[PDB]
Amino acid sequence: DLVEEILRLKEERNAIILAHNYQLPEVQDIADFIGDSLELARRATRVDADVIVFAGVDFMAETAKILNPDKVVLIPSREATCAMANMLKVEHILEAKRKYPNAPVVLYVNSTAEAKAYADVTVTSANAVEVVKKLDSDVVIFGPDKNLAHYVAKMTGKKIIPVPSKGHCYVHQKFTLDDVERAKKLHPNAKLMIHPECIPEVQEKADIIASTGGMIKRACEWDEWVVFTEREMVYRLRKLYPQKKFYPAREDAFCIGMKAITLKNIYESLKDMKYKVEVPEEIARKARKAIERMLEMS
Ligand SMILES: N/C(=C\C(=O)O)C(=O)O
Ligand code: SF4
Repeated sequence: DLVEEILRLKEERNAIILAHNYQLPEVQDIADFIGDSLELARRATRVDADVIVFAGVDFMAETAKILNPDKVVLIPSREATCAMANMLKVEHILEAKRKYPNAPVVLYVNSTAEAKAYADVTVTSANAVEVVKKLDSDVVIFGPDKNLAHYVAKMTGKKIIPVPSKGHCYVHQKFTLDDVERAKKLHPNAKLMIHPECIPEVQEKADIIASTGGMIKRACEWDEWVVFTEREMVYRLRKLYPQKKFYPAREDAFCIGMKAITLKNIYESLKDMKYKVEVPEEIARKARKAIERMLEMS
């Protein structure tokens, strides 16, 4: 009975479980808070727990550690990684920063703490449009996702410099126009939730374009949705709105890094206090300054 033992160990450790929307259904059923990365980290800043067990990928647990340095942030598996965030290196930021020294370095939250030390302001897939448009410069260095960069470039009108060149998410890259055509034929009455990390030609056929947190907010606008993101988001939406109907655009659209977290290693995470996520004091200083600047900009 892992559920019973995890709940006991969670109490004995004075811990709180934070799970991303892409986590397995069994993981979400035992989580205290569920949402996207920045929300989960921002919800922990008002909470007294000694330990944070972050059911998510590496950069998410890092962000929680930067915003909660007084807590022990545990990751159940060091293999829970984001393939897109690891594509962006500091050699890529310093390169574009040499040719555009007046362009601010805007980095997606899906990035390493080391990369955030060179960023002037972080952004999520929910506030990227307003933050970039509120910036003083017309040139913006944006990464690592080039598909989100295209969406921000199309909404703000400012020329976006994507960094790196081929930075993208392989999960949301799976969605093609044939998946859009297949959805409209299987569910003709359903609207289309499409994540901004999808390719632009898929974005332009969406009913709404929003992050997983935005999909939850704007789900009330219709009773039937086809979800173009990680498949485990469908379970999250079904638990929140049981009266509505949700369908995955692709069942094979799954994140290996997210699936590295199971109910077993969460139990072992609380038992052995592993694996601790630490961020250099140096790096957490500048990375937090970019996050707090994002929060001051909504
Ligand atoms: N972009 C989000 C998750 C991810 O990229 O893994 C989100 O929840 O908005
Ligand atoms: S889905 Fe794409 S972006 Fe979100 S975590 Fe898995 S890999 Fe990184």
